[PDB]
Amino acid sequence: SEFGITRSLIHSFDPHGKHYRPTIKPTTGFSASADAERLHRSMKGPGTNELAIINILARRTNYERQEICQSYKSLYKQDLKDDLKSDTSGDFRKVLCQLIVDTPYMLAKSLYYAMKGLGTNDRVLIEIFTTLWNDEMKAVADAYKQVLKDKGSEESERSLVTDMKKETCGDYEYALLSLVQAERDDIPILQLKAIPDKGVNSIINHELAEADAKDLYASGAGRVGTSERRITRVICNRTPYQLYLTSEIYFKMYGKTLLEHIESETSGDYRKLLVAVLRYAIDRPSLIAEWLHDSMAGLGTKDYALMRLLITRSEIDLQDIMDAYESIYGKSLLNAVKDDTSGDYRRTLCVLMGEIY
Amino acid sequence: ISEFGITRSLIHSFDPHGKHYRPTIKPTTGFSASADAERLHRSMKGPGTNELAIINILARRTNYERQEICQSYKSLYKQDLKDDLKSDTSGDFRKVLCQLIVDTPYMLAKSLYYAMKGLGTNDRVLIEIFTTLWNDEMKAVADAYKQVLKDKGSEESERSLVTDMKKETCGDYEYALLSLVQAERDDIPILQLKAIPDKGVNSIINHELAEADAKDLYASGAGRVGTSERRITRVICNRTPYQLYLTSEIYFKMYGKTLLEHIESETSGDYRKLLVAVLRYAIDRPSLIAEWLHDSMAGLGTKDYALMRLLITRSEIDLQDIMDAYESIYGKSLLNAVKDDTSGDYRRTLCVLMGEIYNQ
Repeated sequence: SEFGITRSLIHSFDPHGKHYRPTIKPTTGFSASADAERLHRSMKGPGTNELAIINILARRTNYERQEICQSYKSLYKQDLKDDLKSDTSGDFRKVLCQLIVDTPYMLAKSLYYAMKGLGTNDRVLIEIFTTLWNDEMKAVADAYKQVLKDKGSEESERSLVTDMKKETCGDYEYALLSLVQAERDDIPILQLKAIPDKGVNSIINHELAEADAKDLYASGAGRVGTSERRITRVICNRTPYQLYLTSEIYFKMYGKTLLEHIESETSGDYRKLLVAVLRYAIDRPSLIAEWLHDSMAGLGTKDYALMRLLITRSEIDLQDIMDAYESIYGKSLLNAVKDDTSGDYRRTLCVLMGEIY
Repeated sequence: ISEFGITRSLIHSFDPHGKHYRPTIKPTTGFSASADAERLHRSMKGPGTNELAIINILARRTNYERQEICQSYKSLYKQDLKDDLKSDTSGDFRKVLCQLIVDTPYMLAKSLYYAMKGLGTNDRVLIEIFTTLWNDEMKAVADAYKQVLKDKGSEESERSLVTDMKKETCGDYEYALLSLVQAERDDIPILQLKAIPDKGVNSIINHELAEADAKDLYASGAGRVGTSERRITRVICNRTPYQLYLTSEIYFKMYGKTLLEHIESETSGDYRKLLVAVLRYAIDRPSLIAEWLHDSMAGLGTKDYALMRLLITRSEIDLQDIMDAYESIYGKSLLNAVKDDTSGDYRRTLCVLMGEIYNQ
């Protein structure tokens, strides 16, 4: 994998140092080989044993999935991704392809489709960029060049940045480019590992949050819109832990929540990006619950958001998101999904959420 | 008087089938600019502003009449109606009053200015406004914009509406947006428009053009990766509402998929929303604006100008038809939704625009 054994630990903890809860965790006694073989068995003769496939690929991490792919290749000298692609069809084949691909490639490909169609699917850009930290973003960028090649791009130096709108297009586009640069505030692995011990004071900074609050507060108004970067410089660079602190300080000081301030001072996609990044730090389960809810518009595989989100969030925080969703909507996420989808595609999603078949 | 002239352009005036759209505000055949001026003037004298009197005039006149009233009041009292209303009212009431006594094109230009001058871009507002302007209106707004820039400081005798917009290289949405602001959409001469109830919409559309357009529209899908696809933009943004409707019908008979569906599956982002807005402005307008009004009611008051902008503007064009659609769609009158989302003399002003007059 290009993402290592796990997504960045930066994503693993709520504002308070509490482990988010995934629906998928590395599999005790995992054997790529065992799984490769079992998958091989599940594709045979007329038809296919779909549930067998699901109960493996939808119960492993991206890293384990890639190990399986590598084991499969080694063994059968065949290609897992293809073997699946030939014996499945429709929506089920679609979700399987999103599953057997390395995460950064699966995201890079979505970014590719969001930009290369008619009109720019910014919702997807915002959705995906919000969820990547520096190293992941870099892996996604590299995956992107590989996607262009896989599409037969004859261009030597086409790139993610190359395909994106120019910073001069506006505040939103500049912020997007800022994030792609992949130079947000980072936390050493040591510190992150220790969050569930020392808590979070070690990785935040009051003098900083307080100063940033002052900057955030003084950013806005008209007459001067010449490169107003302060809001971007803070929201799009501070760690989720630091942003939370800034958020707390800002409300104590000013009497309006930092979120309300953003919603009031910015517009269009720029606002949507800022709101996404901030809520991903201070209000994530709800943010992604809402995203999931919006993704369910009876489109099936016509829109990828639903499966992209379930697949990715399954190994980070999908369970907390499931809980948020029910609180917000009165219906379990599991049921919303059962209602909006069908077939083996549906079964895959339910298993990703922890359902058993 | 008004850079829009006595009315909004007649090109907005008929539905796809040739029937007149129904406004909540029509030119008053007994209209006396001076008489209204006098009445407004009385309303303000003394420390007891009669809000109902003010609202029941200004919110019951077209933009042309309101401007006629401004002028008459100016010559009559050496005083500026706008100023006198501002100094005699406050809060949300003053806000809505200011949107109202300003010439439509200036009012739209100010909102465009704010949609761009701030942090990020209020594209929703650009789509909403540009969608609703035909060529001459657009040019009047462009002019008024230059006048907003002077009013707001700029000493740049050459900065304009297009200067402030995003460049066409920023993407399909931006390019399409710019094409509307180009103000080179197909025209229909007034005389032929006025004749529609006589001659029918058939006299004003082109079956052969629609077929050819329908084919170009369908082609925009194969080899979706080559050069910048502009054909959808050209057709959707330029055809008159009447031609687009015909194009929509013909497109469906040929391919068994609505033109809307086609657009919705082939395009994304603000580009889709702009195209969808423009198409629906032609073929599904009452519903389209009823939804716009619905989405504009989020309890923001005079912090979001969309609700009052839409009401003010649609009032003299097709607001009644939009009201019917609104209740069909949402199961509740637009009147009652508006009353629930607003209050004060502002609420009252909005209600009067839709026709609900309360006398004293």
